[PDB]
Formats: sequence, structure tokens, C-alpha cells
Amino acid sequence: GCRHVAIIMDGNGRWAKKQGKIRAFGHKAGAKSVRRAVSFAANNGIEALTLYAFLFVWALDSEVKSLHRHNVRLRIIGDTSRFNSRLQERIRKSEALTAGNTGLTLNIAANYGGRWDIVQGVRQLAEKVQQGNLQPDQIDEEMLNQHVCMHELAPVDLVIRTGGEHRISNFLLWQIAYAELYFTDVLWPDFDEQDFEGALNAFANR
Amino acid sequence: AHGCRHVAIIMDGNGRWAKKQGKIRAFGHKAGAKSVRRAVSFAANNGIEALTLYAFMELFVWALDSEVKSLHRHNVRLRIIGDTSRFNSRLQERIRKSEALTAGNTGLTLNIAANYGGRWDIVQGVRQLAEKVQQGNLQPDQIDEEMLNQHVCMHELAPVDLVIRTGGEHRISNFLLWQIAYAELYFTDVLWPDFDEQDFEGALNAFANR
Ligand SMILES: CCCCCCCCCCOc1cccc(C(=O)/C=C(\O)C(=O)O)c1
Ligand SMILES: CCCCCCCCCCOc1cccc(C(=O)/C=C(\O)C(=O)O)c1
Ligand SMILES: CCCCCCCCCCOc1cccc(C(=O)/C=C(\O)C(=O)O)c1
Repeated sequence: GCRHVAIIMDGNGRWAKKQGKIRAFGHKAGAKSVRRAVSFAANNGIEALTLYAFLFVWALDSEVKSLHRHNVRLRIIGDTSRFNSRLQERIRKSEALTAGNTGLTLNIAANYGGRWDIVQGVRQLAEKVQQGNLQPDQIDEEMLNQHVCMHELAPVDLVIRTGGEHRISNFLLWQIAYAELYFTDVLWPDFDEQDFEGALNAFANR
Repeated sequence: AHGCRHVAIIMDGNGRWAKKQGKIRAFGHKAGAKSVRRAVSFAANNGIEALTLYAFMELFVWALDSEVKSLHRHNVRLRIIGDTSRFNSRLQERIRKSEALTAGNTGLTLNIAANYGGRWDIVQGVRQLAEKVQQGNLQPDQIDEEMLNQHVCMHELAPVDLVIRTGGEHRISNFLLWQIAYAELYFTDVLWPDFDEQDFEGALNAFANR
């Protein structure tokens, strides 16, 4: 069964323009598609769902109460150290609120890049070496792994990209070494529970 | 015109191809070698700068010798990527020689993965950087993406523009990781021994259109 699904949610802009509407309308329909995918994963026993929008967190932090009632653990991945400190504190508070939740873990990428993610772990090892706490030839895959995002969760089983492009676009790199990759032309606001189940079958047929 | 400078291929389907024919596996590998020659000639004749091949055998790579002379005669530059350091001195020495012989060539650059993994590739780059930090040459905070980029396999070649995987599975299987952050990914159900010039044209024209 699929334990950790990651989604590159692309197509909101193209959807709005096909509908003859401004870019803001596609965002609002995108956010409804987020709610539906989060609900569907939580009801189908997926352990972790990681969402990359291909700031906008301001929106979310009015849904945290609902997540928390639903037993969802919320985490933001990505470089938030330059966000304003009021947002950084609201991120911190939301993560602390839900940290003890034992249902679905929802990871929201916010200023995230796969290369950045690896580089941030390398910087950490680099400090250890400079402190004299670590030998260069003791650095292996297992050790680097312990310093990249999500290393405490089930490995990513399946990556879905909506919107028609066939690229990872510097979303997760280290983590997707063994993941099933599923590409669909459906635009993110139209991506629904049947589309999600479609992807879960491609994995079931691996 | 296709716009593609560096194509990487996960060559899968040799076992399935032989099974479909009622053959033992040594036959799929032989047909797979023929398809390698064909892809290499196709790339060299269609302006691609670099072609990087991942066989998804140890006796297969050893037999290369006849092959390296044919490469050289077609002005291909050969390089092996992967961890060759626990290979026998002897193999290691024929690798160096084969590289040295062809390193002046000006046509296609052909990279062959041998004991390669994406994760390993990143790890070896990180170790090069950690050595420099330990000898006091490098500060932890000067380490950025461009710098780690300069230490992974193939950094001196054009970025990988297109990854092709034959054989039907939709995964990277710990082939390139760092290097494919922006690459076009093209999956075909065609098995590797059947993948021919028109399938390769098809993948290039798909990259051009996308
Ligand atoms: C801009 C992004 C906004 C969306 C952020 C995700 C918030 C999702 C809010 C609902 O969260 C869950 C989690 C687990 C289960 C359910 C769930 O059962 C929802 C329902 O039954 C319903 O909405 O009718 C909802
Ligand atoms: C361990 C390294 C083994 C990799 C083996 C690949 C062998 C490829 C040999 C064929 O090479 C080329 C290269 C470029 C062009 C051509 C090519 O067009 C050759 C011809 O037209 C011909 O020989 O008549 C052949
Ligand atoms: C026409 C000439 C045929 C070209 C032959 C090219 C295939 C060469 C492949 C060499 O493959 C090796 C050699 C030694 C070890 C490995 C190997 O272990 C690869 C792995 O473990 C892995 O990818 O996880 C692969």
C-alpha cells in the first residue's frame, strides 16, 4: 500500500485562463483541491502527504484548527528563515499545536528546493567536520539521509505531478530515488478523488 | 534543432525481451548491446553532446575492449562514472587507459555508469567538500548549490536535458538525482533491445515540443 504520497500541484494559472478568469480565481479553486486531497489521503490511511505549489501560507494558517481536530500533524518544509518573524512564529505555533497528532502527517513545501534541502544537510555536516566532531570518510548515505527533510517519515512511495509537465522541477530529489512517478495532464483545480485513486493504482501495479 | 545537448538513458527491459522470445537471459543482453551501439551511433549523428547510459554485467563491462577501439574510430570520448575504486587494479587500469586513449576526441561524449548510484554521487561530492573544510580551505557557510554542483559527476558537461527510461517502469531507481532537477523525463514501454532510432527521434522531438 502506498504510505507517503508527494504532489506537485501545477496548473492553477492555466486553469483560470481556460475558465476565462483572473489568476486569483485559479488560486481559490486550487485551495479547494488542496482540502479535497488532504481529506481523501486522511480517510484512506495514507501516513504522509507532501504538497508542493509550483506568501501563500498566509492562507493556510486559518485552517490549522480544522487540521488539528482531524488529528493531522502539520509541518512546513523549506527555507522559511527569511519570512517575516510574525509568520515564522505562526508557523512555529501551528507545528507545535499539531506535533503530537498521530493521524496523517501533512508536509507543506514553502520556499523549498530539492538541491537546497541537500545543501542544508551538507552545511550541517560541514560544521561537524570543522568542529572536529566528524571525519570526512565517515560521511555515508545513511548519515546524509539523517540530515535531509522528512527523514523521520516513511520513504516517499509515489510522486504525482498535475498540469502536464514531465519534470520534478527541483522538488524532492534525495527522497525520490525509489518512488513511483505519476504524471497526469489534469490541472490541479480539477484533480479529484478519482484522479488520486488512479494514481494509487499505478503504484498498486508497480 | 531538437535543442537537446545531454540525454541520459535507463536501459531496462533486456530480461523481459529475452523471456518473451523463450530465451535465456544471455540473449537479451546481447540484443541489449546491439541496441547500445545503435543508440550511440544515433546520438553521435544527431548532434547530441553527451549520452549517459545506465544498465539497470561485470563480465559485460570487462568485454568492452573491442568496443573502445570502435568508439575511438568514431571520435567518441569515453568516460565511466560510478565507484570503480573497489574494482580490481586490473580493471581499474584498463578503465584509465580507455579514457586516456579517447580523451582527445571531439565528437560525442559517452558516459557509462558502472557501480553508479545518485545518492552515492552526491555523497562522494560531499566528502570532497568535507576534506576541504578539514584542511581549513573551505568555510561551512560558503557551501552553496553551485559549489556542490561543481563536485558531482559530469559537472563539466552540459546539464542533463532529457532522461529516457525504457521497459515500462516509472521510476529513477537511484540513477541520477542532483543532475535531473530540471530534466524532461520520458518513459516508454518499449523494451531496451527494441528501442531504435525512431524511438530515439520520438523522445527528442517530444523534448523539443515540450
Ligand atoms: C490553502 C490551502 C488550504 C487547505 C489546507 C488543508 C486543510 C484541510 C482542511 C480539512 O482537513 C481534513 C483532514 C482530515 C480529514 C478531513 C475530512 O474528513 C474533511 C471532511 O469530511 C469535509 O470537509 O467535509 C479534513
Ligand atoms: C564500455 C564502453 C562500451 C560502450 C560501447 C558502445 C559501442 C558503440 C560503438 C559504435 O560507435 C559509433 C559511434 C558513433 C558513430 C557510429 C557510427 O555511425 C558508425 C557507423 O556508421 C559504421 O560503423 O559504419 C558508431
Ligand atoms: C556494446 C557494449 C555493451 C555496453 C555495456 C555497457 C554496460 C556496462 C555496465 C557496467 O555495469 C556494472 C559493472 C559493475 C557493477 C555494476 C553495478 O553493480 C551497478 C549497480 O550495483 C547499481 O546500479 O545499483 C554495474
